[PDB]
Amino acid sequence: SLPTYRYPLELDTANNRVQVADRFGMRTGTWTGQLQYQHPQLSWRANVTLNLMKVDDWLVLSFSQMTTNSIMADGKFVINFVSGLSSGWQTGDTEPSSTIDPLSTTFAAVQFLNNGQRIDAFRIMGVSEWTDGELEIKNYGGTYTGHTQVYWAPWTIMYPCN
Amino acid sequence: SLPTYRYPLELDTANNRVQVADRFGMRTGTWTGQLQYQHPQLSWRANVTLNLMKVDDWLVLSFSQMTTNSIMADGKFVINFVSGLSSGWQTGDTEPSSTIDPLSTTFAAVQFLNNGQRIDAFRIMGVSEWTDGELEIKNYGGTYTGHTQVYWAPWTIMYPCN
Amino acid sequence: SLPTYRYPLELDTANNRVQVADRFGMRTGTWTGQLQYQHPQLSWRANVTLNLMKVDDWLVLSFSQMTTNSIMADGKFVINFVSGLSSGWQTGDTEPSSTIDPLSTTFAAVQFLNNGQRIDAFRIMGVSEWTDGELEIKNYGGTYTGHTQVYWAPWTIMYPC
Ligand SMILES: [Cl-]
Ligand SMILES: [Cl-]
Ligand SMILES: [Cl-]
Ligand SMILES: [Mg+2]
Ligand SMILES: [Mg+2]
Ligand SMILES: [Mg+2]
Repeated sequence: SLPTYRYPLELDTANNRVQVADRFGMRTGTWTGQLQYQHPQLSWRANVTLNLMKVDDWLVLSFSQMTTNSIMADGKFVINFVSGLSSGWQTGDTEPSSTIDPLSTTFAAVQFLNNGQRIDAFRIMGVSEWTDGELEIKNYGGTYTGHTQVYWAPWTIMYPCN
Repeated sequence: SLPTYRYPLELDTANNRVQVADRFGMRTGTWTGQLQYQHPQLSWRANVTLNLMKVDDWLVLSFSQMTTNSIMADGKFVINFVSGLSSGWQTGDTEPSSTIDPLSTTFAAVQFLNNGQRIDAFRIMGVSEWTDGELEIKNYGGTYTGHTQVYWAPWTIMYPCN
Repeated sequence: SLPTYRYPLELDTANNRVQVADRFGMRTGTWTGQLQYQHPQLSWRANVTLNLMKVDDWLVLSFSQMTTNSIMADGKFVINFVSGLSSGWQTGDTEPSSTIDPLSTTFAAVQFLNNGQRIDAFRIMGVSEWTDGELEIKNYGGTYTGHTQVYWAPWTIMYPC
């Protein structure tokens, strides 16, 4: 008896052809919410919109340029996927497929604004944890100087998500 | 009636076995051309050879070490895939599978040369656009100093390409 | 006559359903051994544990924070997968699927310790070669200062495997 096929595999009945679904290589969405920065001496919330892309067994988060308040030498960022996901996306779709820490690391290019001067620097960001829809991205450090505001260039980060 | 299979799925007729093609996990090539740097105050073309690799639904570009003329604080790099691709590759094979911007970001390690002195720095590069075979990689910034020449360490960048 | 299926494809006989194996999207392991640093003027070995993850046709190496001896402006790191792999993993499972150099590059955030002072900097790391179980990660450079010790923040690197 002929088998059925489980996603990403699918049967195209018009041509009687088994294939990998086109959505598997690319599924887009957006998340609109508040990016939370957390540190014992400083915490804030900034309104952001991220582009999302599921590519095979990976989830890619794409940040456009942003201006945020000042940050400490290290700290953590939290994205709450409980609300804000575009249609077709469920909170569970952002859950990592492993509990290894870090799952992924990337660098974000920033300018620290101090007085009137812009100081180019970097921030190392690690996907560290997911708990009931809340994704934790730890900022371990990077180059630092005293500042009043942060200009973040665009950046992407991805993690295994199946 | 028995179905047919669409790439990356294939039927190995010798053993009557359905499998994912071996080329899906790795398909190599090269691109030989001129890397274009663009900025309103400074533009140039540098002869380069890139190694390419299609890994699942991703395209990886691999740059070897290079020496280029000086650059501005920000600007853009253009790779014209209209010509220069090795055999088996078509221009269309480099097209991203989404219009999200940035699709991907990476850091390139550089040394800025300022008459004898080598100044270590970084450049953030973002895959930004593809138009009729021309790939645009924006350089948002990074650390900077006045210089006459740039020594680029090797780097890779990848983007969803299905 | 009905075909058979080669991994990652599999037939779930209970439901007569063809699927991609769940392990294909994620297979974990660990490697315990000595990370080797090599340079003509300075060489050392440091005891480390890495987390590994096979994700589709990629292998991800995940480093936790570490403190190592000093390093030169450039040099190379060698991970010997001949021993130390957790159960279910063979040395051959870490072999890259191409000889292109670099296969992948990433940045590691560090602090260079110069007797009391911590200097934030970066290191560019490239997956460069694999020879009989020995993976070579070249450190092309990055920002640098004279130092006595290195504090490395956690980092991941991956390559087609
Ligand atoms: Cl859900
Ligand atoms: Cl074409
Ligand atoms: Cl083996
Ligand atoms: Mg402030
Ligand atoms: Mg010049
Ligand atoms: Mg020492």
